[PDB]
Amino acid sequence: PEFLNNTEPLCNVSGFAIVSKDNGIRIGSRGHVFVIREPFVACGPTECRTFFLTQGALLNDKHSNNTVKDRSPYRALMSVPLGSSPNAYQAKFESVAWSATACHDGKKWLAVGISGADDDAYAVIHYGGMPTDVVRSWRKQILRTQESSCVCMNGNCYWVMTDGPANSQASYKIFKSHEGMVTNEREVSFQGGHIEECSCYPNLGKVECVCRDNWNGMNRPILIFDEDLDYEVGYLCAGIPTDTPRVQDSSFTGSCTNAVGGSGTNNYGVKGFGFRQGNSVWAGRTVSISSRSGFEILLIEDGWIRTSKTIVKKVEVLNNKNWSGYSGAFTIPITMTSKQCLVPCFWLEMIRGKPEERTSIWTSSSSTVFCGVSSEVPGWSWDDGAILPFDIDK
Amino acid sequence: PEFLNNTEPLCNVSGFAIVSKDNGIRIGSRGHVFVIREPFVACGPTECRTFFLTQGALLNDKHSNNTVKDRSPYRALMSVPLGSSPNAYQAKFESVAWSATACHDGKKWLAVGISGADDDAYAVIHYGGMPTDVVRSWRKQILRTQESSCVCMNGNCYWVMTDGPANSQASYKIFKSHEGMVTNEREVSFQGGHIEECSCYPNLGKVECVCRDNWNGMNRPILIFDEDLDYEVGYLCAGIPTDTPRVQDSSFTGSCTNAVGGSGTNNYGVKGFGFRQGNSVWAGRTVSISSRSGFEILLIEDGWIRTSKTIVKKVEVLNNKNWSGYSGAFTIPITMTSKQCLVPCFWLEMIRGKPEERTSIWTSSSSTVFCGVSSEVPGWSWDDGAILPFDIDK
Amino acid sequence: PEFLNNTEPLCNVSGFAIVSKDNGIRIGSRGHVFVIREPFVACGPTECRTFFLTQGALLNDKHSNNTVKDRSPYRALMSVPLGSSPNAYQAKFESVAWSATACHDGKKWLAVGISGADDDAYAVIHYGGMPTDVVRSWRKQILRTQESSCVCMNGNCYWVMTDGPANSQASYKIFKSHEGMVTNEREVSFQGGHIEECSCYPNLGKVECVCRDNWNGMNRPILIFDEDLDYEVGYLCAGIPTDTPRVQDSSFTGSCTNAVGGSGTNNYGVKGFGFRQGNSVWAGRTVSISSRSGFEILLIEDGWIRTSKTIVKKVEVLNNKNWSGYSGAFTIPITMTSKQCLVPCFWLEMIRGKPEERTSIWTSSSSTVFCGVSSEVPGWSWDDGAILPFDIDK
Amino acid sequence: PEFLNNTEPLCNVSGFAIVSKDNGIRIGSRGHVFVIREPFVACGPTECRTFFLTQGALLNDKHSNNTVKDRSPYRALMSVPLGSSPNAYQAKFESVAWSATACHDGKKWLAVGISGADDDAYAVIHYGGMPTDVVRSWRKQILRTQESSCVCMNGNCYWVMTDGPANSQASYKIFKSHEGMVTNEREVSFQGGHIEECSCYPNLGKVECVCRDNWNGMNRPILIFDEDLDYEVGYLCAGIPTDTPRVQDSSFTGSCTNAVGGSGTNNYGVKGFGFRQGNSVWAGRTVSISSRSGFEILLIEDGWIRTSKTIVKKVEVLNNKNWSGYSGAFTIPITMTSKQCLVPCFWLEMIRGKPEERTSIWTSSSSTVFCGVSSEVPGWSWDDGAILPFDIDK
Ligand SMILES: *[C@@H]1O[C@H](CO)[C@@H](O[C@@H]2O[C@H](CO)[C@@H](O)[C@H](O)[C@H]2NC(C)=O)[C@H](O)[C@H]1NC(C)=O
Ligand SMILES: *[C@@H]1O[C@H](CO)[C@@H](O[C@@H]2O[C@H](CO)[C@@H](O)[C@H](O)[C@H]2NC(C)=O)[C@H](O)[C@H]1NC(C)=O
Ligand SMILES: *[C@@H]1O[C@H](CO)[C@@H](O[C@@H]2O[C@H](CO)[C@@H](O)[C@H](O)[C@H]2NC(C)=O)[C@H](O)[C@H]1NC(C)=O
Ligand SMILES: *[C@@H]1O[C@H](CO)[C@@H](O[C@@H]2O[C@H](CO)[C@@H](O)[C@H](O)[C@H]2NC(C)=O)[C@H](O)[C@H]1NC(C)=O
Ligand SMILES: CC(=O)N[C@H]1[C@H]([C@H](O)[C@H](O)CO)OC(C(=O)O)=C[C@@H]1NC(=N)N
Ligand SMILES: CC(=O)N[C@H]1[C@H]([C@H](O)[C@H](O)CO)OC(C(=O)O)=C[C@@H]1NC(=N)N
Ligand SMILES: CC(=O)N[C@H]1[C@H]([C@H](O)[C@H](O)CO)OC(C(=O)O)=C[C@@H]1NC(=N)N
Ligand SMILES: CC(=O)N[C@H]1[C@H]([C@H](O)[C@H](O)CO)OC(C(=O)O)=C[C@@H]1NC(=N)N
Ligand SMILES: *[C@@H]1O[C@H](CO)[C@@H](O)[C@H](O)[C@H]1NC(C)=O
Ligand SMILES: *[C@@H]1O[C@H](CO)[C@@H](O)[C@H](O)[C@H]1NC(C)=O
Ligand SMILES: *[C@@H]1O[C@H](CO)[C@@H](O)[C@H](O)[C@H]1NC(C)=O
Ligand SMILES: *[C@@H]1O[C@H](CO)[C@@H](O)[C@H](O)[C@H]1NC(C)=O
Ligand SMILES: [Ca+2]
Ligand SMILES: [Ca+2]
Ligand SMILES: [Ca+2]
Ligand SMILES: [Ca+2]
Repeated sequence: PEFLNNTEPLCNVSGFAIVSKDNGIRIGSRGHVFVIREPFVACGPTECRTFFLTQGALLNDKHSNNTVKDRSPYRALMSVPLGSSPNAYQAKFESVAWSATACHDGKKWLAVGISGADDDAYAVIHYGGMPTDVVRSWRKQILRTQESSCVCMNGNCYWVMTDGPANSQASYKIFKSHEGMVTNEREVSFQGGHIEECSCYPNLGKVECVCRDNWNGMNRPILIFDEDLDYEVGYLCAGIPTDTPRVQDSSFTGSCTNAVGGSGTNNYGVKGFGFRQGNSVWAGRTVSISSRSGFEILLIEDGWIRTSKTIVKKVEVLNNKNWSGYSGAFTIPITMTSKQCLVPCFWLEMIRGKPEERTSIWTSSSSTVFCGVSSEVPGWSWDDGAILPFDIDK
Repeated sequence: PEFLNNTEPLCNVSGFAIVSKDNGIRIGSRGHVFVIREPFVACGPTECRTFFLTQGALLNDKHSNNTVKDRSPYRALMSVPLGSSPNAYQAKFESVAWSATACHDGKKWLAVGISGADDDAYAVIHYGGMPTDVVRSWRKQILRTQESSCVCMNGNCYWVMTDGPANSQASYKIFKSHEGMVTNEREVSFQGGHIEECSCYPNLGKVECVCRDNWNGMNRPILIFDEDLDYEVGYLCAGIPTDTPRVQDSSFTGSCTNAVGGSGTNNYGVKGFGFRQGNSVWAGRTVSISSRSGFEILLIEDGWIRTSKTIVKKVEVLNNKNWSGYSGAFTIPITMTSKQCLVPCFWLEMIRGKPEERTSIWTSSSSTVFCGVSSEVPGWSWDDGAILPFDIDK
Repeated sequence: PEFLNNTEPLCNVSGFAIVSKDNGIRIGSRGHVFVIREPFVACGPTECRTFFLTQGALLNDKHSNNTVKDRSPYRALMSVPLGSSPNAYQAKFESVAWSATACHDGKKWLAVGISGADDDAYAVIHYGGMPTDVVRSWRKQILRTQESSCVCMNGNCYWVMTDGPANSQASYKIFKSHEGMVTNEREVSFQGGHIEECSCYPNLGKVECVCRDNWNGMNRPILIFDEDLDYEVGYLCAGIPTDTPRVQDSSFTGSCTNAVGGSGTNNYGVKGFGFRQGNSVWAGRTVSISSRSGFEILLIEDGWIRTSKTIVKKVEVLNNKNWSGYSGAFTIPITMTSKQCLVPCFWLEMIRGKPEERTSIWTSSSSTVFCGVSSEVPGWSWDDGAILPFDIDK
Repeated sequence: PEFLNNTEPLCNVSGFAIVSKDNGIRIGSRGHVFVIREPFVACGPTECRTFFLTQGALLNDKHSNNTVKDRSPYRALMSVPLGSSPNAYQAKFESVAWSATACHDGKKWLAVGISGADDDAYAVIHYGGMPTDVVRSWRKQILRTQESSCVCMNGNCYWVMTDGPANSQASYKIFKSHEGMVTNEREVSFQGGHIEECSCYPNLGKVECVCRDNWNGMNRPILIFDEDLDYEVGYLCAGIPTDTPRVQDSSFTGSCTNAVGGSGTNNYGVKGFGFRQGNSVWAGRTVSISSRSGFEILLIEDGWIRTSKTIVKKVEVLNNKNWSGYSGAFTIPITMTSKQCLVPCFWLEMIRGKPEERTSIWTSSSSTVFCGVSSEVPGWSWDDGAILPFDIDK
């Protein structure tokens, strides 16, 4: 067992092929499957796993009542092999958590799980299944993190956390760890900007993150940092907005530096992702500009470096008649691919129940996962597929 | 870990002994078992596994409604150890798929799963659990493959795919891969012939396939190819027809070269198998000439090389009062047998529900598996055994 | 991985301590647990496992109806780790079987499973999970075997089979195998005797078996054989009868050579066991002389070599107010104990449902397991504990 | 595989961070989860596991009736990975047991399980899953042990047992074992004292235990011993009482030598724990002085060596509106932490059902687990979270 370098360039890809679909909610109509949300994927040297935040309750059970709620003492980070339902008997316990990130350094799994009261939460860092360190809330206002994979390079693992208001200026920090111990941290200066739920991946030895602005931006913040935690922060340059809510493309003008918002888009957002491709960018977004429905990915020419509106490729993986949700980035290491570059992949959360489906008492999600390939790949619509309401709703 | 040679001759066998029976539908009356169809078996160096296409739903659940349907975004290729039910908690996710093939090269599992729209489907190739390559539909008409084990020899794995009409001339291709990457392909010229759902096995360093003609043939196509993808294509010579539907043996005249059909047998078929035995052949077939009921295997003297009607052995493993379905071939590698030849085995799918059992809202199947041995073995009737209708049907 | 020698002497023990209890039927009131019977235990170098014959159906399901029946195409030999319930999700498939034996040679598991029609059954031998050989019925009358662990010594594994009438002279054979291939067999001459369901264990390089006479004997046959399959056959000498049904001890006179029966005890029996202890013997029996209720084990002074009635120790592990059933012998190898002798252990089957509990539609069993120790150990009553009837019975 | 030294000093810690929460009862509302009580945690070189005593029955099943009862033939010690629910399909069988202790010596798991009649019980010692030795009741009055992790150092494992009256002078013994064999024992002279359910941990090569006095003490006995089983015995000096029931702190005067009781606190207690910190002590207790509700941990200055009332730190992990129960100590070995000291951790049992919740027919518990860290950590209330009554209660 050796540490993964993970210092290779990110692969350039021309399409995204479906890798898995867990069908968790369909299965949970009868099987014993956790109510969850905030799923994500992370890969070790030999296996990829799906992580998720349970509600400490099962689908179609009375304890699934009121699971639209975000935080409780019953939520836990757990994982299953990629493609498995988040079920009661395969789930591996990772951390107590209502917010989390996880990744593998080549030797062991790192899991960071936040629990506790809103005004005094703390992250517990688990390494190889053992609690190694803690990070306390420094602003005492819902300490929270990525809800996707962290990044490990050369034995050091990195992640981003936020503490402070949901709809105004908050505080943003980058963390560095080795074998589960925090070894460095840096506060990111981003006045007028808002960073949450970063989707991060390694690219040529740096960590590149595409995040959620829940304040004044319908464009996505970009945060790039190195091993010293030196950073650049700004917004995805592209003249195509990729948060939700947002306005139609023709009503939007991009910015590399400033949050662009207004027009009824302020004070909300959704976790999402993008992948730099030289000067261009693959960016995901819901099909709807107002709701978490549909999902498509766009290749925007020069979209990483300028306010480009040129869409060279677009692929839809979920049509607008179906519910989506969070999306996030991860990479496949050289040990599984034998390539000289890191393969970019994304996952998609499909939320069922509240608030969009009010005749259900619960909220959960299922997922699809896609990986970049060297050729164009057709889209389709791989929807959650569950038939609501469920038994427990009647 | 080294690649399996798999270049040995196929064993000559005199009988087939039952190896496993999963009783999946009986168990799924109460247990949590996937609705499936198209099961198959493939063996690695140290383990054999049962693969299957789920419907992304469980038996006796409302989501099992309308599962007679062949393709959807919810179907997945999964696997369990040989003999296990295809259940919710042991199932290993392999690929998103409504058509599939899988095999083991000695080092890792290869799984090929087709999903997407009928007019723009694509296969995703998974190797060691990682997506490595894709194959796009080239005729834009239900790209489809074996629904049984592919063949690996000396580190290269091979499979057959079809694209085009179900009931007229289509296009047939052979694929070669190494570590999950397609390295060669060849289109098979077969004018007037139709190839689907090939059952393939290694024999003296070549791949021998017995397939389904869904057009004008009640005899089975035979496709034989080598590492260069050079091939011979034709029909099983035997003057005994082995597709379903077919006519009675006495109304049939064999052909090595031509599809023999008519008499109400055109435009359908069932996946099946055969094993060359020198110049002879073991071939499976349903007992009924018109429906998927019963199952028997026949040793036909010189049936691989001429229009022989001489049946030297016949063994029934399912009587005609019980539902059958697909059947397929696989082999056991030298690493498990210590023999100097590859052991021929077959599996049998037993379909319950629609269309034959109209009082059920669903369709699933269970399996039995048999392996060749050096002596004669008695038959019996190992039927699915489930008592229909089920709870969900009322 | 090397073959277990297993040529050590059997340990002398002064008591039996409980090792496990699976509580399978209690658990199966709600959990997903197979209907079974004929459980047994066998140990490999590093693990002991519980084997069992399922009915291919789960407790509290409609398919459990009529499971008092002994043979069907749906029965399978499966296994779980020692102490686990025989449940739907941990069970490992071993063989299709309505009669079976299994053991471990130090390198791999050997499983022998009999299925097929009563008049043409056959055993399939599985080695390392691969079908290696077959044994056909030679009398065409319910080929059957031990329903307990076989014995492996120096890489060869041995077991006993019977074919012929249940209530008159039948045919008895000993088998020798290496890596799953039958390498020798010997028919046992036993005129006027009847041998079924042998409980066998290694002792100083020979196999010692205590069996069931289902014909004229309420005393148990003893069969001892060596690697050449040379044998001695007779009855347990002790003047204490240990089959069921039997008469009270004071009405019984022992014999080393002859079946002793009559008085309403002919034509039935129950699988049981004994362990030679020098010239003495530990022998199990039901507490009731007429029914399968209660269980006790007796140390009979010189009971292996003469018609002794001297009981030096007696321990009850199940009181006569509770249902018992089959019992069987196995040993723990030196690799788990670091001893210079083989530890004798036994398991006890506790049958619930038909025929004793007529208000239930089903029959299943659970187990307790006990191992010999160097000191006296108190008894108790570890009964099945399920509360009948079950939901499905109403 | 080598034996763990475990001779390092115990770490000094300033706070306790939550490591896991199993949510077992919430999950068991629908999932298949054992009714349990007396959970505990023990760590091997590479994994921590949760152990528990089942009632041989599942939640929400009729067999859960009357599970307030402490002892039966159906109770078993089983384990799951840390954080998992004690469910029917992940549970590993360890021992038949209505009282137990378990630990890992670096090479194998040791499990000690007591079963049998109240007046003639015996412990079976399991090592590497094999029964190795027995300990008989020496006072014939409910032989019983820790219900938490034992301690292994340099290949020897130690635990404490009690036999005799629950509410008057009993007999207390320390045991030493190597590879599952008892190699030494010592009776502890403690006239007027009462020791049960010791929570023990290694500290600088000695075993330090904090126990339950069920007779005349609302203060906790302390037992410290070395490899020769030489011991010191007394009470936790602190002038803060930590048993339940107890009186308010201001009504209590500490003692290092004598049981301090009366005022309605005699003849009961609850399993609990403490950790020496130089001359100080971290000690757990229920928040309520009279009932098993709430849980807090206190750092008492010099509380190990004198009758101090100085509380320097206090952290609540369960508020007094929620049910608690047993608590216990364990340590994390150097192999998981790479530290030079042993990390102190504790678990908390949260009991639901009888006797406090009389509208339920059953009693079970779930757990939370916490580990010491080098900084202060906020508290919260991580309650069981199940909504009673359950289906089976109506
Ligand atoms: C992905 O594509 C980008 C853009 O084409 C590649 O970046 C170029 O790399 C070459 C070779 O070093 C340089 O000469 C160019 O200056 C780069 N262009 C830009 C815009 O950065 C990159 O090499 C590709 N990555 C991989 C892994 O193939
Ligand atoms: C299976 O049987 C076939 C037919 O008997 C065997 O093929 C023969 O092999 C011998 C030895 O090389 C040749 O002399 C013959 O010409 C072959 N006959 C035919 C019809 O091909 C084959 O060897 C057998 N296979 C195995 C593995 O034993
Ligand atoms: C079990 O007990 C028997 C009977 O006491 C032991 O058999 C004796 O072994 C000694 C030593 O070789 C011989 O001198 C005696 O002749 C034997 N007696 C009989 C009746 O066989 C045997 O050694 C013991 N087994 C073990 C493993 O300790
Ligand atoms: C935990 O704290 C205690 C108390 O401060 C430490 O014990 C001291 O150790 C030093 C160094 O050997 C001695 O000089 C003192 O006499 C000790 N004091 C007492 C009260 O025992 C102990 O070293 C600490 N343990 C660890 C692992 O850091
Ligand atoms: C820690 C916390 O509760 N995180 C929130 C998150 C949050 O409200 C926004 O980012 C605003 O700050 O939004 C949402 C969301 O669906 O919008 C889900 C999260 N749920 C959980 N991760 N549990
Ligand atoms: C891809 C596709 O849908 N394949 C079909 C197959 C097909 O219709 C025929 O071969 C004709 O082309 O027939 C049948 C069949 O039962 O006849 C099952 C298959 N179901 C699936 N593999 N899902
Ligand atoms: C193969 C067969 O059916 N074996 C029988 C066995 C048998 O009837 C007697 O030994 C008489 O021959 O008896 C019994 C028994 O409970 O008496 C259970 C067995 N059930 C099974 N092993 N399935
Ligand atoms: C062996 C036995 O039954 N141990 C008891 C224990 C005991 O009654 C007291 O310590 C008094 O002696 O108390 C309690 C308790 O909840 O107070 C649970 C235990 N339950 C079990 N471990 N099963
Ligand atoms: C969910 O909560 C609401 C409000 O308390 C209640 O009316 C409803 O019955 C609950 N559903 C269940 C299944 O408990
Ligand atoms: C299955 O579908 C049919 C037609 O939509 C419907 O009538 C029937 O009730 C469905 N069954 C279930 C269990 O939903
Ligand atoms: C079991 O079989 C009997 C006889 O056929 C029948 O009367 C009874 O209803 C059956 N029970 C179930 C649950 O099917
Ligand atoms: C539990 O036991 C009581 C007393 O015997 C009984 O009244 C009650 O119905 C039982 N509950 C169940 C589910 O059997
Ligand atoms: Ca926004
Ligand atoms: Ca046809
Ligand atoms: Ca008899
Ligand atoms: Ca007390």
